[PDB]
Amino acid sequence: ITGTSTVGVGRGVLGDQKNINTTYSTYYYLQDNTRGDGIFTYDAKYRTTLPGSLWADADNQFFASYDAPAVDAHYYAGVTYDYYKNVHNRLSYDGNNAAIRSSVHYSQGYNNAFWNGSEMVYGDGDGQTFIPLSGGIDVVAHELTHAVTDYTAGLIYQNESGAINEAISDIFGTLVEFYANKNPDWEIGEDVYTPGISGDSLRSMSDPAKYGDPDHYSKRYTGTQDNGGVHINSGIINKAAYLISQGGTHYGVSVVGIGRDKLGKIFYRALTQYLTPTSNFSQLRAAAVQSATDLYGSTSQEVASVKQAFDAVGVK
Ligand SMILES: [Ca+2]
Ligand SMILES: [Ca+2]
Ligand SMILES: [Ca+2]
Ligand SMILES: [Ca+2]
Ligand SMILES: [Zn+2]
Ligand SMILES: [Zn+2]
Ligand SMILES: [Zn+2]
Repeated sequence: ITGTSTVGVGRGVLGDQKNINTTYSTYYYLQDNTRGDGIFTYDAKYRTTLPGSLWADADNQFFASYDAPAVDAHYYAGVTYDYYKNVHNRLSYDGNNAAIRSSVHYSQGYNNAFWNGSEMVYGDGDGQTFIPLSGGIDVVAHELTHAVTDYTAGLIYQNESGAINEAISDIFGTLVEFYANKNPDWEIGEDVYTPGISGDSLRSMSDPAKYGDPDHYSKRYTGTQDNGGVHINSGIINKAAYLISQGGTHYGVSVVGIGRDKLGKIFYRALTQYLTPTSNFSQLRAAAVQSATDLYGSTSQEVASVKQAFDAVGVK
């Protein structure tokens, strides 16, 4: 589809009103041309085939409850893009301005969301555990991150490798949240998770243990589920990142906080320049300091805080 760049507006999954780049031809679509190679949001209509139809809206107004998720998907996908472009000078996830496509209304009561290697697919939640996942920016981002990852270090979803991989998504997903500058925090999925309950999330980067997650190497999961514990063991890298940014005393270890940005930088770079499909925790530590190094000197504070954090999570 070919047409006029327009700017619509609707309200997201959280009632939030916002605008969006559409494209107009007879009807209006969830097609943004401002964004590199463009961003497209599809209707999957509770089907499972993908992606469904390019989202068409009669009036450039998207307020219908059915709309919400498209909006979010669409919108967060661009916010995210801007983030990477702007902050890390990266164009789309492949860095080559590939286009971003999302499908919403996938299946019925589908508590999940993901990147399928080619696109973003969003369940809608069942309304108890979740709500349409695209509602959560950190989610959108976390998932999109995986692609980026895919396009870079090509880490593996199994064990340490997989734990860092997820860590990474949580990290950038979180940077993106701050990036948008609306209800940012160090929690994941706060905004779409368990609708009934307030104050909860999937996981906490600030206090993993709050959710039952590891916050120290020594407590690393070694089981089989969740692929060797990827969504679990991320807890470890998460505290570390968090610490780096924000500082603190973890298990007696004191970290001097250097800020979201720096963190952003460090990571983005270790990931693009130093991680191997198999990097493990230690390997992770090593990359980090090395990139800290490249960015700020062997003697930077940064490098130091980077060491503290890992010293502090029992990753050496
Ligand atoms: Ca409408
Ligand atoms: Ca938040
Ligand atoms: Ca969050
Ligand atoms: Ca909740
Ligand atoms: Zn993930
Ligand atoms: Zn996941
Ligand atoms: Zn602690």
